[PDB]
Amino acid sequence: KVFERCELARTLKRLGMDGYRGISLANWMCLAKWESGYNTRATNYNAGDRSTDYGIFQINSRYWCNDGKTPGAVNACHLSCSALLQDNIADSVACAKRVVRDPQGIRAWVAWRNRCQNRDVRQYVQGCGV
Repeated sequence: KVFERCELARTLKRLGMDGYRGISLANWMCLAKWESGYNTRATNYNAGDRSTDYGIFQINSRYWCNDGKTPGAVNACHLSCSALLQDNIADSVACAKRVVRDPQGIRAWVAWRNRCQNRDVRQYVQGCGV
């Protein structure tokens, strides 16, 4: 499923993402926007280390979900990577929360650092009623 902007903002808010571990909804929106274009079935294979990024937040298989084909990988979210490709984003949200409970927080995603960090991200939630 490819979410429309405000549709996703409310979906994320309903899932408890607004201010989760101090991360505003606008930050999660900027993350999803730049990671997958709000596309839940997005996948990206990383030929360099044999891992794959899954879902709307492009969560990596080396540490977060199990896809069975990533060498020496772990599954901190205790989910099959398939769970991160559903139209329903509850599992991708549960896992994204797990990611940020670690030291780096939202900084875990390099795309967040490149396109969201120290930027004006208000524009992502404007008019969405969140």
